[PDB]
Amino acid sequence: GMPNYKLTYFNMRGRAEIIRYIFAYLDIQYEDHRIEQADWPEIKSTLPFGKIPILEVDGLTLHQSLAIARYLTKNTDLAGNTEMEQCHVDAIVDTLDDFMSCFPWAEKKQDVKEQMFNELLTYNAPHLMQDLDTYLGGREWLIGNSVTWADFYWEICSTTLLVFKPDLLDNHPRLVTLRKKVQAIPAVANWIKRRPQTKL
Amino acid sequence: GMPNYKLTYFNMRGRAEIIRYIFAYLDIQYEDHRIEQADWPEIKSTLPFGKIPILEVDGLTLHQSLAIARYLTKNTDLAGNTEMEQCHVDAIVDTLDDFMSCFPWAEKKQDVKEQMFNELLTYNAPHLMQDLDTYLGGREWLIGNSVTWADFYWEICSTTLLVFKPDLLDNHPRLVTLRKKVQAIPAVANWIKRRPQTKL
Ligand SMILES: CC(C)(O)[C@H]1CC[C@H](NC(=O)c2ccc3nc(-c4ccccc4)cn3c2)CC1
Ligand SMILES: CC(C)(O)[C@H]1CC[C@H](NC(=O)c2ccc3nc(-c4ccccc4)cn3c2)CC1
Ligand SMILES: N[C@@H](CCC(=O)N[C@@H](CS)C(=O)NCC(=O)O)C(=O)O
Ligand SMILES: N[C@@H](CCC(=O)N[C@@H](CS)C(=O)NCC(=O)O)C(=O)O
Ligand SMILES: [Cl-]
Ligand SMILES: [Mg+2]
Ligand SMILES: [Mg+2]
Ligand code: NA
Ligand code: NA
Ligand code: NA
Repeated sequence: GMPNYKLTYFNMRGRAEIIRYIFAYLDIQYEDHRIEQADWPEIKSTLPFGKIPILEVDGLTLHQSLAIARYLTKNTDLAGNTEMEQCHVDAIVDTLDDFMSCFPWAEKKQDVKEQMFNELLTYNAPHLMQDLDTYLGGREWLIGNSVTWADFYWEICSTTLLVFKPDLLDNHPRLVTLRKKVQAIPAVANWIKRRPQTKL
Repeated sequence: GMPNYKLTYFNMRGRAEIIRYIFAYLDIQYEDHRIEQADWPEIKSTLPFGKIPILEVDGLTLHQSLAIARYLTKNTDLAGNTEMEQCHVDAIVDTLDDFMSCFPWAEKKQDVKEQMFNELLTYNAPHLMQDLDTYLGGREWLIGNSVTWADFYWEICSTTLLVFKPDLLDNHPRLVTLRKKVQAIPAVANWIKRRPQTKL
């Protein structure tokens, strides 16, 4: 039968949400294991590397959110439809992840953390939004003729950015339309209704 | 027909080197276009997301070094020998890239830059080296029974780290052995002999 899938991450959307969307879209059953921050050192001690999310697939522990997402979407409708499309999917996702990963999520000094979030959102985020809008143009989805997991990743990253900067897309209605289209995909809409509500 | 490839990056190994290794290994002819930092301000607006490397292929523009590397290795013996091993390849590459991407390559204040390079090399690089070494164990390659582009990426990243900290691997003979194996692969050895000599 199907594998036993167990996703481990914090009780946040964060870096695990892309995998959660993929499982929902593919209608694949999984255990959505959410740990408290206090229990990270114990979990970490059991892993080959030093980060979450990780995905157990039967007896195998996978790591790296995008490596996992790519694996789960291979040979599904969420992959790019062609080899080149798969390159473009990968590139857009890495561009989004690169930007999200610039935020000092783990900075313990709160004043330093807030200053850097504000700088990134005020002076850098608009340039990424403009690059993404130009890249999308008048097309329905970011890559090819149908939805890919890059579209999911756009909606996920932008949801978190909008928490901190609600007017991020005021000048980019086409990027708003794309978010709404992802959110209206039935399996995604259903997951959004039912998922734990967390800030991040 | 023979493909028309043009790689654009700075005159450094940097983030383009993985692509250069793959082109060498696959016997692919390409234009290795190297810009100087003084060319950057005028090239930036031509780039899809404001970053290099980019790769032009038969009139199309690709970006994101690892997206490009993955695209070039699909259907080659560098990709990973099973779908699950391709996931492992991808995860190792992202773990390496995540670490290299922590370094403040573009920091202006040189004292701030040096402090952070030293901190990362002292208190974070040892954990990565230990985790990689334990993952490799007694195996010949990082993933599977033959070389993959993750092994290439290990050698590339560690070569640069060793510029700053020559002693970094003195306690990890198995990781040194793996570097030397990559460096002796005929295509790689010959590329190393002929490539432009740059610090980074
Ligand atoms: C246990 C510990 C070491 O103290 C951890 C330190 C990191 C922290 N982590 C965050 O607080 C966080 C929250 C939200 C979030 N979202 C992204 C994101 C989203 C989409 C794409 C890429 C990245 C990264 N994030 C990190 C969680 C605790
Ligand atoms: C002109 C400008 C906008 O100011 C640029 C800002 C970035 C800087 N960039 C570096 O100076 C640099 C040097 C070496 C290097 N090596 C990696 C590396 C290597 C292996 C794997 C992943 C990353 C990244 N690097 C960046 C070059 C100038
Ligand atoms: N590129 C990795 C990044 C993973 C990552 O940074 N995870 C953070 C949680 S948001 C983590 O595990 N931090 C714990 C630590 O650094 O000890 C991925 O997407 O999986
Ligand atoms: N993850 C991207 C990162 C690309 C990147 O940041 N490249 C640097 C050159 S080392 C760049 O374009 N910097 C331009 C800038 O800092 O404004 C990739 O691997 O292609
Ligand atoms: Cl040769
Ligand atoms: Mg598809
Ligand atoms: Mg990355
Ligand atoms: Na990154
Ligand atoms: Na474009
Ligand atoms: Na909506």
